[PDB]
Amino acid sequence: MKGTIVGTWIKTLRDLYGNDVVDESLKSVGWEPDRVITPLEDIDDDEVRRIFAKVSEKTGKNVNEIWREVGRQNIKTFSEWFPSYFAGRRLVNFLMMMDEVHLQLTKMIKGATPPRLIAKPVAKDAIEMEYVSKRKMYDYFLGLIEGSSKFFKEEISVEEVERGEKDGFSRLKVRIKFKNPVFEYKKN
Ligand code: HEM
Ligand SMILES: [Xe]
Ligand SMILES: [Xe]
Repeated sequence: MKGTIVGTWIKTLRDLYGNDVVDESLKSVGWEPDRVITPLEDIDDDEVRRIFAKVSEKTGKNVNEIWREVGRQNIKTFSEWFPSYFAGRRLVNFLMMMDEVHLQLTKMIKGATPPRLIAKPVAKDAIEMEYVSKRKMYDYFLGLIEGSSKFFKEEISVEEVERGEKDGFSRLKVRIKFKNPVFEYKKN
């Protein structure tokens, strides 16, 4: 996982569950409880999973509920630390640019495996968005969508059309409906 983002997860974990739960979880994979992850670092996915396992053991919540909660809250953390991704955007634009953002922010990394998040309009008031990634982080993806709706104060309905593995990649396709029209037909 890219260091920058893992750093957001640590703050978000503090904001959700408190410093003692977080310090002890980090200590438990042998990190400095106060480690600051730089953009010069990448973090092994499995260390992150062990950190979240410890958070689940200490809070009594299942680890998927933790990811879902972290996805929701991490939007606010992103809006504080990387505000230029939010500045003067609406929810629909923010969502449709995510796939590109995720490529741009990992293109400097040798052998990068960003999640793909391709979105396409399927109706005047709805898009489809498909998460595709080896990492299987379905709750984090859903929680980020939920968090995005909260941050932008735009209500959506989220239908999970399908979820499963295909050719070694986890995939989750959702249909996101907005309260008003957001697309119109135009000459292609
Ligand atoms: C300012 C907003 C955001 C930024 C800067 C950002 C950036 C990143 C970066 C750099 C990674 C690491 C990828 C890697 O190391 O391979 C990541 C992980 C991830 N991103 Fe975001 N992200 C943002 C918002 C979102 C949103 C809205 C979604 C979903 C709609 C999303 C979905 C995910 C997921 C599910 C992961 C976990 C990695 C995986 O599933 O393979 N992100 N993000
Ligand atoms: Xe973490
Ligand atoms: Xe992870």
